[PDB]
Amino acid sequence: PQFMAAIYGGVEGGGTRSEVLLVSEDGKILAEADGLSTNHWLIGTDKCVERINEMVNRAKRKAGVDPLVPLRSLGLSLSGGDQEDAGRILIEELRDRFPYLSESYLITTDAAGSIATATPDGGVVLISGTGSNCRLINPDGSESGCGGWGHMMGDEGSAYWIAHQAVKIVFDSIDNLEAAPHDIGYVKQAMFHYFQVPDRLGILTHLYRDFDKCRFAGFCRKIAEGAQQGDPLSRYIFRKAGEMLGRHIVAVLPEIDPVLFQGKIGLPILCVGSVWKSWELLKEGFLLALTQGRAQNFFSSFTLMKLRHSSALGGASLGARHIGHLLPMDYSANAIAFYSYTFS
Amino acid sequence: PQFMAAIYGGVEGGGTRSEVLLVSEDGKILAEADGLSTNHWLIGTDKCVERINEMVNRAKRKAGVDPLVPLRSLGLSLSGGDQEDAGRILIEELRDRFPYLSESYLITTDAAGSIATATPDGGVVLISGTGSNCRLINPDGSESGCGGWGHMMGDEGSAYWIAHQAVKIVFDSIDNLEAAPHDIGYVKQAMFHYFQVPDRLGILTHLYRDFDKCRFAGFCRKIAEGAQQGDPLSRYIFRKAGEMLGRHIVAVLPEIDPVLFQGKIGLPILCVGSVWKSWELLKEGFLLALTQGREIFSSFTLMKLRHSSALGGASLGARHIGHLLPMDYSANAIAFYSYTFS
Ligand SMILES: CC(=O)N[C@@H]1[C@@H](O)[C@H](O)[C@@H](CO)O[C@@H]1O
Ligand SMILES: CC(=O)N[C@@H]1[C@@H](O)[C@H](O)[C@@H](CO)O[C@@H]1O
Repeated sequence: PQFMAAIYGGVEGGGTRSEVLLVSEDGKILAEADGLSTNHWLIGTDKCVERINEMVNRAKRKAGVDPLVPLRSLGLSLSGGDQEDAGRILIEELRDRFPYLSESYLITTDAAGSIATATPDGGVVLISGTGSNCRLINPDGSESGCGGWGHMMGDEGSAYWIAHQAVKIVFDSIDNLEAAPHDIGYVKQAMFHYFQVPDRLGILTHLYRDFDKCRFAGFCRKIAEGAQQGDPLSRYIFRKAGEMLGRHIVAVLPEIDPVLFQGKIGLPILCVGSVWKSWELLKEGFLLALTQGRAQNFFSSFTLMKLRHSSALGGASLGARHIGHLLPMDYSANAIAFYSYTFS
Repeated sequence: PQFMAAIYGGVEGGGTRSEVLLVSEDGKILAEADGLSTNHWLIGTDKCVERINEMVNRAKRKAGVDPLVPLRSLGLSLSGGDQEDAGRILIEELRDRFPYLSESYLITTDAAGSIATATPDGGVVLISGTGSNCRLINPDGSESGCGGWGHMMGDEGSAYWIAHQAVKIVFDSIDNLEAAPHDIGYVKQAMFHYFQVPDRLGILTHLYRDFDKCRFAGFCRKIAEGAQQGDPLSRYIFRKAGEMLGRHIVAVLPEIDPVLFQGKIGLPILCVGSVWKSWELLKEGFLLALTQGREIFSSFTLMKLRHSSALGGASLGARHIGHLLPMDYSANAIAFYSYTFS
């Protein structure tokens, strides 16, 4: 069942990296492939177009799709996929340049694809990878958000933000502009080690002409490691990151349909992105923000969920709906709880 | 004496723009010209060299320098002019691409050129234009600084920082991430007006693919206007900018040679850049930060330049080849504010 039936593609295009899934008409994953970054705010639409085609074609060959056979549809769940202009252009260019790629296209957000992987009934996603974003889709389809503004205007509680906070705390400390809350020794040495430079002036080229958000944000690993090994400053930065992520939830709480709080699980919060691997370092800060953030109202508990498949699966489902097809989904298999908290 | 004596050039690398002065051996300004920004961190060394040549040549023509006659020396007081590699590369490229431009080159910082316009004896400069920077050169040649790290890692108290604080407070307020300290009404509407967009999503292209530090930092003008008109949020942001500028001076105090505190005017602080036009909005914040910091230096006097920082650049450029460029330092700067602590 490869050549007789429609094939539905999804691309998850948030953060360090993209992933394609190809799925059969009946919901069976036929192929997966990794791809490069597809954030148009950072790389422009032209490179996005090239990268999407290249990675989808690798997946097509894995699946054994015959040459020059288009996908039925392709759901692109991309960072910045809500921008009207960028979306129009991405699709025009894909069609013009690569006419055998797919018969139809849907452009949507990374966050939409994530929610759609886990539920058809509305939910909350909280992304923390190289960037951060909090998005709600209510059962009625009304939407709300906090954050998602990128490194130039937010990304609080992301790997970029953790990395930036560490470097900034070190710079200000050494400048005598502001005293660090804890000793900077471990973080300063880790900075010189990670960037392979001997001083602050050497760091600058990695902020300016040689800047790459993935390369800079990767410093967050050294902060996670320091925290794991008990460095006060590193623990503090992760606690503050946890707090910022919690504040994103607190921000959107007033717009959440009360039905979403009901049930044994309480409010489910879908947690997407690499920073959640360090949950234990975020936990104290996260709970401080939630307990401190929630007003006589709403919720007795919440449960943090993670995806068991790529958000590209949700993107495939959305892409199929876009042309009238219900892609079969096993929502129970697609996500699982990793933490639950009851306030009392 | 145009053809018979050596001509010394200086280039002030600003924020929004650059300026070149050509100066005779005897210290007389022969020409000046504006040019484009020459910050290598933002535009790269190739455009920097193209821009230096183009602007210096317009100056040469104004002065009546014959075609293909080099300057004797050219001092480039640029943002980031302390980076070894960039300095070396800039000079290599200029010599290679434009061999008639100048016989000799000095690459130094914007701050050093400013200081050298006002005094040969050591001083402190506090820059606030599109970016911010505090630098000290002591009498003995020892140096210290606070800030100057650009928009990705500081620039507190600059036009970029004021603009960015205003936009960030609006974004956070609307998101319910953080309550604004004062009502965002004026600043939100001014943001939509300045950027010509209807919503926050529309602002994003101006932060990313279409980002320009000078275009973004120009939003500061709307915040100055609002503050002039009495808007509490706008006033608050300028107060915090003042505090940040004060905190740069506080940061470097422990390194200042006590000799520089002595005398009728106390510590002279050279103030360079557009944001100082708004001194009256910065003042209470600046004073609070200085007063607090000194508790945890009897008086100070804020000075402004009366000639381009390119003049100091030319001076340093001439020194680089063994010539003492005559300078009227009393003519080159003037006091605009004085303060004696309790
Ligand atoms: C302006 C921009 O790039 N925003 C992205 C956002 O779209 C994405 O959802 C988030 C998570 O990867 O990272 C950034 O905040
Ligand atoms: C990394 C960078 O661009 N730093 C500049 C600094 O060189 C300059 O003196 C200041 C004033 O224009 O603006 C920024 O801080």
